[PDB]
Amino acid sequence: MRGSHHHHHHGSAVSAKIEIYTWSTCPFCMRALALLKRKGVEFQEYCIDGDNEAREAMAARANGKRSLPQIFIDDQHIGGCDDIYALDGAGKLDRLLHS
Repeated sequence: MRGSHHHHHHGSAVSAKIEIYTWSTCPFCMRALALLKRKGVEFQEYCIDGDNEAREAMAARANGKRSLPQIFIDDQHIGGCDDIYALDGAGKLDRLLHS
């Protein structure tokens, strides 16, 4: 396989699992999406507009919270828009993303 390949016992390649539950038109969700997009990271958005079943699935993972958005990185609950911005302002978010 021609190319410039990195080796460090990675095995099968996998990357940060980044998830965000949103309503598309929530201004807090929009602000959080903008931050993740500006980082350039690959991520999954669960847009749950009008979907109560999905909100209950979200609350089950997010400490019972139904507020939006809810963000997870590598299966760890990070919190909402304020939480991710606070992490970035503290110089801690890139390391979680990771780098």
